[PDB]
Amino acid sequence: LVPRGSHMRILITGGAGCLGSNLIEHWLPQGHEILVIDNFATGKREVLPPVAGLSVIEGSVTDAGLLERAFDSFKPTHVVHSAAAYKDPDDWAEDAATNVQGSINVAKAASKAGVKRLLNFQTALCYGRPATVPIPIDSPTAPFTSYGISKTAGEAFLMMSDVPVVSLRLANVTGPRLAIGPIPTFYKRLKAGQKCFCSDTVRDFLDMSDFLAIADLSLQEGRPTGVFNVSTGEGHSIKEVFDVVLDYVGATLAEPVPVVAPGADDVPSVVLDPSKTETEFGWKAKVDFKDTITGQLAWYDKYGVTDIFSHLSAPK
Amino acid sequence: LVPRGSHMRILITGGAGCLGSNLIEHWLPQGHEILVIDNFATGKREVLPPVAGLSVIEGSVTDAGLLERAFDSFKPTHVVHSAAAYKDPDDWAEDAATNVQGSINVAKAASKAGVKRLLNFQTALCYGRPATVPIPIDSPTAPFTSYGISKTAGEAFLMMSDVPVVSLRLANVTGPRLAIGPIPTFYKRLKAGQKCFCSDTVRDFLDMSDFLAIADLSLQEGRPTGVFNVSTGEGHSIKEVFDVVLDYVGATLAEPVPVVAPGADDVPSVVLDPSKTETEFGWKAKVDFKDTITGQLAWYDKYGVTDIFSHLS
Ligand SMILES: NC(=O)c1ccc[n+]([C@@H]2O[C@H](COP(=O)([O-])OP(=O)(O)OC[C@H]3O[C@@H](n4cnc5c(N)ncnc54)[C@H](O)[C@@H]3O)[C@@H](O)[C@H]2O)c1
Ligand SMILES: NC(=O)c1ccc[n+]([C@@H]2O[C@H](COP(=O)([O-])OP(=O)(O)OC[C@H]3O[C@@H](n4cnc5c(N)ncnc54)[C@H](O)[C@@H]3O)[C@@H](O)[C@H]2O)c1
Ligand SMILES: O=c1ccn([C@@H]2O[C@H](COP(=O)(O)OP(=O)(O)O)[C@@H](O)[C@H]2O)c(=O)[nH]1
Repeated sequence: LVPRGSHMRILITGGAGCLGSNLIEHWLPQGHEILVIDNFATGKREVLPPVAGLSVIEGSVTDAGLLERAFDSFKPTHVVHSAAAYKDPDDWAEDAATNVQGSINVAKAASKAGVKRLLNFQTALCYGRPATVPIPIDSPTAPFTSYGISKTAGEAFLMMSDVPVVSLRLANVTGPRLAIGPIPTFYKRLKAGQKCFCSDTVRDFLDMSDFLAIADLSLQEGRPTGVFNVSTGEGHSIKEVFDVVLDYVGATLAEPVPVVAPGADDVPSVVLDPSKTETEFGWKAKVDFKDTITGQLAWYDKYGVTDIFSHLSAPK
Repeated sequence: LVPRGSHMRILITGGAGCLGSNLIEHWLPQGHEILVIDNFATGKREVLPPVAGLSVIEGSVTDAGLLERAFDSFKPTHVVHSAAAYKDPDDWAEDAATNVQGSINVAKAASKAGVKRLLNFQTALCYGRPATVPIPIDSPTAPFTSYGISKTAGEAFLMMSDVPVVSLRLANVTGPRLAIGPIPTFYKRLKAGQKCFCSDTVRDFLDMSDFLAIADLSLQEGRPTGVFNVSTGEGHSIKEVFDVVLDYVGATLAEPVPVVAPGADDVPSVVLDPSKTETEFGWKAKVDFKDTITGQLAWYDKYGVTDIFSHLS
C-alpha cells in the first residue's frame, strides 16, 4: 500500500461533485483507496469511472444505517465530507436533512470508526451579511437562506465531534468541471456574442491547485483543528471577472456591460481573511486572480463547459 | 365563538410541557379552541385532561403527514410552537429532527394553512458565550451545544416563513409544574435538611404571569414580528436564588453552601436585554426577582414539586 507509511483510506461524501471529483483525481493517482458516497442530486456518475482503488455507493448521508455499514466495512482512516443539498432554495426539508442530519450521521459514524481526521467544506453563506470585509475567522455566523442555515448547523455539529475536524470556509473555487456561475456564463455568452450583465458585487476566487494544497494539509496528523478561511484574501468585482474573460476570448462589445445593483439577498461583498490559516497551517494561496480566472477559461477551451469530462482513464 | 371574535383556534406543539400547559390553562377558560400535538418525550399526559375545548394528538412535529392531517382538520388561526427536544445532549439526531426538521414542518404546514400568526420560543443557549451581558437582541447567535445549535437553526427557518412569526428568546420561566432546576432542588433538599451546592453562574428569571402577558401580545393581529428578548433585564446568581429559598423554608445550614465553578459548557452569565421588546410591544415584566422565586415556592408549598398537577377541572 502506497504512499508508504502515509496511505489513506478516504471516505468522501459528495465525491461525485466538483470538489469531490477534483480531490479524487488528485488522490487516486497517489495510490490512496477511496470510497464515494453520493446520491447524484447534482453530482455526475461519469466522473467516477470503474477504476482501480475507487469504490462508489449510491446513497444518502441522511441514511445513518447505510453510513454505519459503509464505515464498518471500509474502515476509513480519513473522511472528507463534501455532500451538500442546495439546488432548491424552497426545499428547506432537504437542506436540513442533507446538511444537518447528514453532517451528524457522518460525525457519529466517523467517531465509532476511529477516523484520524475529518475535513468539511463550509459555504461563506454561513457569515450572512458580514460586519466587515475581508471576513475575519472569528466573525459570527448569521445565515438567512436555507442553504446557509442548514450548513451552519451541520458544521456546528461536526465541531462537537471527538474526531479531529477541520472545516474550511471557502472562497469560490475554480478548476476542472466548474460549470456554473459568472465565469462559464461570461465564457459561453461572450463567445456567442450574447448580452451579459454583472451584479455590482465583490467575491474572492481560489485556484483548484491552492484548494488541493490546503485539503492535503488538513488531513495530516497533528495539524490544527477548527474552522479556517481559505482564500487569497483579495476581493474582485464580477465586472473584473468579466473584463478578464472578455480580453481572454478576444471579443469586443456592441454596448457597455450593465453593472447592476444586487438583489435583496445577494450579499454585496463576500471576501475571506485567510491570515489564521496562513499562521497555523503555513499555507498561502499561490495563484493570483487573473491566473485563476484564465486557468478556468483554458480548461473550457480544452474540454468545453462541462461537468462530466473525467481526467481519469478507464477501464480499470 | 368567544371571545368575540378574538376567538382563536390555537394549535400548540409541545402543549403537554411546562410553557404549553400553562398557556392552555391561560387560554381555555377564555373560550379558545386548542389542539395539542405532543410525543410526550418530556411532557406529561396528565396535564391534558379531556376537557371541553381541548384536543390532543399524540405525535411528532417530525411527522409531516400527521401535521398536514392536523392542520387540515383543525384549521388553526394561530400556532404556538413549543415542541423541543433536549433531554439527551448526545442525541444530536433527535435534537436536529425535532428542533430543525420539526420547526420546518410546522412553518410549511402553517403557511399552507394560512395561519395568522406563529409564536416560537427560543432558548438563550442560542447566544452561546455572549460578548455583552445583559444580551442585546442584535447579538449574534453562537451556539455550541446540541440543543442550542438545533434550536438556532429551527428559529432561523421559521423566520424565513411568509407567516408572521414572533420568536421569543426567554429568561428562565418559573411557574406551575416547573419541577426541574435549582429552585425545586433547593426547596426539596433544604426542607429535607440535605446539603446543597450552587454553581457560580448568573441567570435571569421570569414569572409565569409576565410570560403569559407577552405570549398574548405576540398573537395579536398587526403586532411586531421577528426575534425578541423576554426578561426583566436583571441578573441574579444561583447563590442569591439559594438564599431566597433558604429564607423561605426557614432552614438553618450546618455549613455555608459550597459555590462551585461553572462546568466546561456552562456560560458564566446569561441575562437578556428586553429593551426592544419594551419599545415595540409596550410590554415590561412586573414581577421582581424575589417575588418570582417566592411565587414558585408558594406553588410547591401547595402542590409539591410536581409536573403533573393540573389547574383544569
Ligand atoms: N465549490 C465551491 O467553491 C464551494 C464554496 C464553498 C463551500 N463549498 C462546499 O463544498 C462542498 C462541495 O461543493 P461542490 O462545489 O463540490 O458542490 P457539488 O454539488 O458539486 O457537490 C456536492 C455533492 O454532494 C452530493 N449530495 C447532495 N446531497 C447528498 C446526500 N443526501 N447524500 C450524499 N450526497 C449528496 C451531490 O450529488 C454532489 O455530488 C459542499 O459542502 C459545499 O457546500 C463549495
Ligand atoms: N421554560 C423555559 O424557561 C424556557 C426557556 C427558554 C426557551 N424555552 C423553549 O420553550 C419551549 C417549551 O419549553 P418547556 O420549558 O415547556 O419544555 P418542556 O419540555 O416542558 O415542553 C416541550 C414539549 O415538547 C414535547 N416534544 C418534544 N419533542 C417533540 C416532538 N418531536 N413532537 C411533539 N412534541 C415534542 C415534549 O414532550 C414537551 O411536552 C421549548 O421550545 C424551549 O426550548 C423554554
Ligand atoms: O450572469 C451572471 C451570473 C452571476 N452573477 C453574479 O455573480 C456573483 C457570484 O455568483 P453565484 O452564482 O455563485 O452567487 P452567490 O452565492 O455568490 O451570491 C453573484 O453576486 C451573482 O449575482 C452575475 O452578475 N451575472
